[PDB]
Amino acid sequence: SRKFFVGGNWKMNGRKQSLGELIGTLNAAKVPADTEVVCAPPTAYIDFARQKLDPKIAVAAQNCYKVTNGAFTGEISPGMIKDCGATWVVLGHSERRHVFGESDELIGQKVAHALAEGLGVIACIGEKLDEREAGITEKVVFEQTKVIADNVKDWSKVVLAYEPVWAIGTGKTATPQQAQEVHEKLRGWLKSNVSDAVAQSTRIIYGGSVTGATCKELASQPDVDGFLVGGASLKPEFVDIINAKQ
Amino acid sequence: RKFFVGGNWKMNGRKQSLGELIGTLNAAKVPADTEVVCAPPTAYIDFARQKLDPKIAVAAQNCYKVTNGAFTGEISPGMIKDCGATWVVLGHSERRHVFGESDELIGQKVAHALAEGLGVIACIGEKLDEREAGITEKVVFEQTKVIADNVKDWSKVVLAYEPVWAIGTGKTATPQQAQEVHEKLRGWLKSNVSDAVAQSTRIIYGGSVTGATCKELASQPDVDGFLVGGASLKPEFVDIINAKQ
Repeated sequence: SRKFFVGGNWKMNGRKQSLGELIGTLNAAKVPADTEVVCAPPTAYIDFARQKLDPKIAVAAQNCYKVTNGAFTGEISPGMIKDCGATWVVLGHSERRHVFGESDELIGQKVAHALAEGLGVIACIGEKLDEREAGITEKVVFEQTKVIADNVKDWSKVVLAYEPVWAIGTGKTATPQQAQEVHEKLRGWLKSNVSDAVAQSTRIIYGGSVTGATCKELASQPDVDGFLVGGASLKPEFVDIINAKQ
Repeated sequence: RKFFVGGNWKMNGRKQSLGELIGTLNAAKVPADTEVVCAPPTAYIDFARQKLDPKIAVAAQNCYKVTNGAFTGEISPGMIKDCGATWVVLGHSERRHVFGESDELIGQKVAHALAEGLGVIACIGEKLDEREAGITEKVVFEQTKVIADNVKDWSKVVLAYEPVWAIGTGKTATPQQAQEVHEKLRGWLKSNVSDAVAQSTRIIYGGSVTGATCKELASQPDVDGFLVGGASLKPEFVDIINAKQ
């Protein structure tokens, strides 16, 4: 039975005072025991957020590199993340892939290293507008999932996040049916390419636009296991999203 | 020109080892003629500022070019200042040559950081191929150009020359070779900005520096300090702070 998972990707937003208020609201809110909640603060505030957040909520780094220490000015390692009290890391997020040009190869190595170091991974996949209006959605997300899977030895520690990058900022927007469509096929891919145990147990979360209005219908989809929330994770709304199965 | 010694910790350390390193630095007697800056890993900017004595300033190792936004994994000058840090390192060879950062992106970062009230340590340098084809001056003057295009007040900037050609390549830089490049750079500032800016701007050496080698490098006319790699994680960093004494 797959536990509902809600992640809040704060992206590059907030300062200690505003994130402190955001944190105070989440601390006061009543988290249902059957939801797994994780917040991903900016990299300068991993330590601060873990200090202020109630232990019921976990902390995720937004990125990491693929060795434990080294000559990588501006990077951080899984060792440092864990040292700050964080237990997750988001990898392959659309912004890393498409603004900062991170390759599938690089992303795969980060996943292997992150898991070796004891961290949970929220691994992100998704196709762009040009790729979808062209019929290669499956080709693109399956190859992305394959590189991740090729670098996973224990799926208990892994959550997959589908991001419809095609429906981010481009004018388009995606339906719950379209979301469910991808999630269903990803779960089939797991079954066929890894194992049936992995297919049934692995949380596949939806990373496209989520709001307090849209979340119940999206969460009711039988292969949608929760959310990786962007903008709404900075708002009181996020509490409603946590409660999308209540 | 105030002697300037920056310690780039790169992606190294944890709270225990970095606390120990900071304890050593807090206990160290910094000379009156010397300004000291430490650049921790991004996850530890906050931790480092809290533990470090006020005599030592803190730098971020990189930042992005807007104050907030949809840039998962990045930080802004606003957040860096919010954590008590007063500098950012920009255009480090590792950002340019491992992570593919353009001069265009680097210059925009420089403009944004300065506009937001941070100091900038702006890094330049040529690779071995570029050096062997005789285009050291061209590569390095052009990188300085883009930095200069985005600097209105040089009081807040330090220029760092990185001989990337001498990193794991089979070649190394002599102090005379270092001095050669630094003197050319001070001439660029004089020629293209002002004689006042040439005379007041620290140009620091970002190639291999140790306790053994720092005195001879520091004694060079146009070397005004260091951006230290590996030696920044050890007590030996203090010898380098002491390079002019």
